[PDB]
Amino acid sequence: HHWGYGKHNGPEHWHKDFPIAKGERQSPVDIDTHTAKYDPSLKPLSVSYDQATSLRILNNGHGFNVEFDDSQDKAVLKGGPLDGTYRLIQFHFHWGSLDGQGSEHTVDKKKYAAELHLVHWNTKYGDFGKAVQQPDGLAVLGIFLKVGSAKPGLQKVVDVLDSIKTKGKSADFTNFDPRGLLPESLDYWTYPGSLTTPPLLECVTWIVLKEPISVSSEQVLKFRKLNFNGEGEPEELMVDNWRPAQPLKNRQIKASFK
Ligand SMILES: [Zn+2]
Repeated sequence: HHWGYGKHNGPEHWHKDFPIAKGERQSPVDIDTHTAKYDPSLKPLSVSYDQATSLRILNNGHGFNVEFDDSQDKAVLKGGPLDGTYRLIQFHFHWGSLDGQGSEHTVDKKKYAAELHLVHWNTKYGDFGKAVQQPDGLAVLGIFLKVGSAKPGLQKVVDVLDSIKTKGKSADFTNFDPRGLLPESLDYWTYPGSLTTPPLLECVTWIVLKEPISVSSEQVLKFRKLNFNGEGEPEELMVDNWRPAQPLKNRQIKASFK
Protein backbone atom coordinates (compact mmCIF):
# COMPACT_ATOMS: atom_id res chain seq x y z
CA HIS A 1 0.00 0.00 0.00
CA HIS A 2 1.48 3.43 0.89
CA TRP A 3 5.27 3.45 1.27
CA GLY A 4 6.75 3.47 4.74
CA TYR A 5 9.59 1.94 6.75
CA GLY A 6 7.90 -1.26 7.85
CA LYS A 7 8.44 -4.92 6.93
CA HIS A 8 5.75 -4.79 4.27
CA ASN A 9 6.15 -1.26 2.94
CA GLY A 10 9.77 -0.36 3.66
CA PRO A 11 12.79 0.56 1.42
CA GLU A 12 13.09 -2.87 -0.19
CA HIS A 13 9.51 -2.56 -1.52
CA TRP A 14 9.81 0.98 -2.95
CA HIS A 15 11.01 -0.05 -6.42
CA LYS A 16 7.58 -1.50 -7.24
CA ASP A 17 5.92 1.91 -7.06
CA PHE A 18 9.02 3.97 -7.89
CA PRO A 19 11.28 2.10 -10.34
CA ILE A 20 13.87 4.91 -10.04
CA ALA A 21 14.76 3.29 -6.69
CA LYS A 22 17.12 1.11 -8.72
CA GLY A 23 18.59 4.04 -10.65
CA GLU A 24 22.18 5.11 -11.35
CA ARG A 25 22.42 7.99 -8.82
CA GLN A 26 20.49 6.98 -5.70
CA SER A 27 21.14 8.13 -2.11
CA PRO A 28 22.24 7.69 0.57
CA VAL A 29 25.68 6.09 0.08
CA ASP A 30 28.59 5.08 2.27
CA ILE A 31 31.41 7.62 2.22
CA ASP A 32 34.76 5.83 1.87
CA THR A 33 37.12 8.47 3.24
CA HIS A 34 40.17 6.83 1.68
CA THR A 35 38.91 6.84 -1.88
CA ALA A 36 37.20 10.26 -1.78
CA LYS A 37 39.17 12.67 -3.98
CA TYR A 38 40.32 15.92 -2.39
CA ASP A 39 39.42 18.60 -4.95
CA PRO A 40 41.30 21.96 -4.79
CA SER A 41 38.74 23.58 -7.09
CA LEU A 42 35.88 23.30 -4.59
CA LYS A 43 35.15 26.73 -3.15
CA PRO A 44 34.08 27.23 0.48
CA LEU A 45 30.35 26.96 1.25
CA SER A 46 28.38 30.15 1.77
CA VAL A 47 25.50 29.82 4.24
CA SER A 48 23.43 33.01 4.64
CA TYR A 49 20.69 32.26 7.19
CA ASP A 50 20.43 35.52 9.12
CA GLN A 51 17.16 36.58 7.46
CA ALA A 52 15.55 33.12 7.68
CA THR A 53 11.79 33.04 8.36
CA SER A 54 10.36 29.77 9.76
CA LEU A 55 6.59 29.36 9.67
CA ARG A 56 5.33 25.93 10.72
CA ILE A 57 6.29 22.44 11.92
CA LEU A 58 4.42 19.42 10.58
CA ASN A 59 4.13 15.67 11.19
CA ASN A 60 3.79 14.19 7.69
CA GLY A 61 3.50 10.56 8.68
CA HIS A 62 7.13 9.70 7.89
CA GLY A 63 8.98 12.40 9.86
CA PHE A 64 8.52 16.08 10.72
CA ASN A 65 9.39 19.15 8.68
CA VAL A 66 10.13 22.69 9.77
CA GLU A 67 9.05 24.90 6.85
CA PHE A 68 10.43 28.29 5.87
CA ASP A 69 9.19 31.22 3.82
CA ASP A 70 10.95 30.69 0.45
CA SER A 71 9.21 33.50 -1.49
CA GLN A 72 12.41 35.59 -1.40
CA ASP A 73 16.18 35.11 -1.06
CA LYS A 74 16.07 35.12 2.78
CA ALA A 75 17.94 31.93 3.67
CA VAL A 76 20.22 30.84 0.87
CA LEU A 77 23.10 28.52 0.13
CA LYS A 78 25.76 29.14 -2.54
CA GLY A 79 29.40 28.42 -3.22
CA GLY A 80 31.04 25.05 -2.81
CA PRO A 81 30.29 22.90 -5.89
CA LEU A 82 27.14 24.90 -6.59
CA ASP A 83 26.44 27.33 -9.39
CA GLY A 84 23.70 29.74 -8.48
CA THR A 85 21.55 30.43 -5.46
CA TYR A 86 19.60 27.82 -3.52
CA ARG A 87 16.75 28.81 -1.17
CA LEU A 88 16.05 26.97 2.07
CA ILE A 89 12.55 25.48 1.95
CA GLN A 90 12.55 23.06 4.94
CA PHE A 91 14.62 20.83 7.20
CA HIS A 92 13.87 17.38 8.68
CA PHE A 93 15.64 14.51 10.44
CA HIS A 94 16.03 10.75 10.08
CA TRP A 95 16.66 8.77 13.28
CA GLY A 96 16.82 5.28 14.74
CA SER A 97 15.24 3.31 17.55
CA LEU A 98 18.74 2.96 19.08
CA ASP A 99 21.76 5.31 19.36
CA GLY A 100 23.82 3.05 17.08
CA GLN A 101 21.67 3.65 14.01
CA GLY A 102 19.62 6.42 12.49
CA SER A 103 21.75 8.20 9.88
CA GLU A 104 21.22 7.63 6.17
CA HIS A 105 24.76 8.30 4.97
CA THR A 106 27.57 6.45 6.74
CA VAL A 107 31.30 7.29 6.94
CA ASP A 108 33.61 4.31 6.53
CA LYS A 109 30.53 2.23 7.34
CA LYS A 110 29.90 4.15 10.58
CA LYS A 111 26.28 5.05 11.42
CA TYR A 112 25.31 8.05 13.57
CA ALA A 113 22.26 8.46 15.82
CA ALA A 114 20.47 10.74 13.36
CA GLU A 115 20.93 12.88 10.25
CA LEU A 116 19.60 16.38 9.63
CA HIS A 117 18.75 17.49 6.08
CA LEU A 118 18.42 21.17 5.10
CA VAL A 119 16.71 21.16 1.69
CA HIS A 120 17.33 24.04 -0.76
CA TRP A 121 16.09 24.54 -4.34
CA ASN A 122 17.80 26.29 -7.25
CA THR A 123 16.16 29.71 -7.83
CA LYS A 124 16.82 29.48 -11.60
CA TYR A 125 13.81 27.13 -11.74
CA GLY A 126 11.26 29.37 -9.99
CA ASP A 127 9.62 26.93 -7.59
CA PHE A 128 10.41 23.72 -5.70
CA GLY A 129 8.11 21.71 -7.98
CA LYS A 130 10.02 22.59 -11.16
CA ALA A 131 13.42 22.27 -9.46
CA VAL A 132 12.96 18.60 -8.49
CA GLN A 133 12.66 17.79 -12.19
CA GLN A 134 16.21 18.99 -12.96
CA PRO A 135 19.60 17.29 -12.43
CA ASP A 136 20.90 20.36 -10.54
CA GLY A 137 17.56 21.27 -8.98
CA LEU A 138 18.28 20.69 -5.31
CA ALA A 139 21.14 21.13 -2.86
CA VAL A 140 20.82 19.24 0.43
CA LEU A 141 23.08 19.94 3.39
CA GLY A 142 23.47 16.80 5.50
CA ILE A 143 24.61 16.97 9.12
CA PHE A 144 25.29 13.99 11.42
CA LEU A 145 24.01 13.90 15.02
CA LYS A 146 25.90 11.96 17.70
CA VAL A 147 24.80 11.45 21.30
CA GLY A 148 26.78 13.42 23.85
CA SER A 149 26.08 16.86 25.30
CA ALA A 150 22.87 18.75 24.52
CA LYS A 151 22.55 21.13 21.57
CA PRO A 152 20.99 24.31 22.99
CA GLY A 153 19.72 25.39 19.60
CA LEU A 154 17.74 22.17 19.10
CA GLN A 155 15.61 22.46 22.30
CA LYS A 156 12.89 24.71 20.78
CA VAL A 157 12.21 21.96 18.23
CA VAL A 158 12.24 19.25 20.89
CA ASP A 159 9.73 21.14 23.07
CA VAL A 160 7.08 21.52 20.34
CA LEU A 161 6.94 17.81 19.40
CA ASP A 162 4.11 17.08 21.89
CA SER A 163 1.93 19.35 19.76
CA ILE A 164 2.42 17.27 16.58
CA LYS A 165 2.52 13.69 17.89
CA THR A 166 0.40 12.17 15.14
CA LYS A 167 0.19 12.21 11.34
CA GLY A 168 -1.34 15.36 9.90
CA LYS A 169 -0.72 17.54 12.96
CA SER A 170 0.95 20.92 12.40
CA ALA A 171 1.87 23.86 14.67
CA ASP A 172 2.99 27.48 14.22
CA PHE A 173 6.77 27.61 14.45
CA THR A 174 8.07 31.15 13.86
CA ASN A 175 11.30 32.91 14.78
CA PHE A 176 13.43 29.73 14.84
CA ASP A 177 17.08 30.29 13.83
CA PRO A 178 18.65 27.39 11.86
CA ARG A 179 22.17 28.73 12.54
CA GLY A 180 22.02 27.02 15.92
CA LEU A 181 22.16 23.61 14.24
CA LEU A 182 25.43 24.19 12.37
CA PRO A 183 28.73 22.62 13.40
CA GLU A 184 31.83 24.76 13.88
CA SER A 185 33.53 23.60 10.67
CA LEU A 186 32.04 23.64 7.17
CA ASP A 187 34.40 21.09 5.53
CA TYR A 188 32.42 18.66 3.40
CA TRP A 189 32.08 15.76 0.97
CA THR A 190 29.95 16.14 -2.17
CA TYR A 191 28.48 13.79 -4.79
CA PRO A 192 25.45 13.81 -7.19
CA GLY A 193 22.49 11.84 -5.82
CA SER A 194 18.76 11.76 -5.05
CA LEU A 195 15.97 12.33 -2.52
CA THR A 196 16.07 9.49 0.01
CA THR A 197 12.23 9.18 0.25
CA PRO A 198 9.80 8.55 -2.65
CA PRO A 199 9.56 9.90 -5.36
CA LEU A 200 13.39 9.46 -5.03
CA LEU A 201 14.14 11.88 -7.88
CA GLU A 202 17.77 12.16 -9.01
CA CYS A 203 17.92 15.92 -8.70
CA VAL A 204 20.20 16.40 -5.71
CA THR A 205 23.73 17.70 -5.13
CA TRP A 206 24.56 16.37 -1.68
CA ILE A 207 26.81 18.35 0.63
CA VAL A 208 27.63 16.18 3.65
CA LEU A 209 29.46 17.91 6.52
CA LYS A 210 32.44 16.15 8.05
CA GLU A 211 31.87 17.45 11.58
CA PRO A 212 28.86 16.02 13.51
CA ILE A 213 26.86 18.00 16.05
CA SER A 214 26.16 16.53 19.51
CA VAL A 215 22.72 16.17 21.10
CA SER A 216 21.73 14.69 24.48
CA SER A 217 20.08 11.26 24.72
CA GLU A 218 17.09 13.04 26.31
CA GLN A 219 16.81 15.18 23.18
CA VAL A 220 16.83 12.22 20.73
CA LEU A 221 14.49 10.32 23.09
CA LYS A 222 11.76 12.89 22.38
CA PHE A 223 12.10 12.24 18.62
CA ARG A 224 11.28 8.57 19.29
CA LYS A 225 7.97 9.43 20.94
CA LEU A 226 6.36 10.68 17.74
CA ASN A 227 3.85 8.52 15.86
CA PHE A 228 3.67 7.29 12.25
CA ASN A 229 -0.09 6.87 12.67
CA GLY A 230 -2.91 9.37 12.71
CA GLU A 231 -4.89 10.25 15.82
CA GLY A 232 -7.28 7.56 16.97
CA GLU A 233 -5.34 4.79 15.24
CA PRO A 234 -3.15 2.02 16.73
CA GLU A 235 0.09 3.57 18.01
CA GLU A 236 3.16 2.96 15.85
CA LEU A 237 6.25 4.82 17.12
CA MET A 238 8.20 6.85 14.54
CA VAL A 239 11.66 5.25 14.69
CA ASP A 240 14.08 4.06 12.04
CA ASN A 241 12.76 6.32 9.26
CA TRP A 242 16.05 5.92 7.35
CA ARG A 243 16.92 4.37 4.00
CA PRO A 244 20.01 2.16 3.84
CA ALA A 245 23.09 2.87 1.70
CA GLN A 246 22.77 2.41 -2.07
CA PRO A 247 25.48 1.42 -4.65
CA LEU A 248 27.80 4.28 -5.62
CA LYS A 249 28.03 3.01 -9.21
CA ASN A 250 29.57 5.44 -11.73
CA ARG A 251 30.16 8.19 -9.13
CA GLN A 252 33.09 9.82 -7.33
CA ILE A 253 32.84 11.51 -3.99
CA LYS A 254 34.88 14.68 -3.66
CA ALA A 255 36.26 16.21 -0.47
CA SER A 256 36.77 19.92 0.18
CA PHE A 257 39.54 19.11 2.65
CA LYS A 258 42.72 17.06 2.88
ZN1 LIG B 1 15.95 13.49 4.43
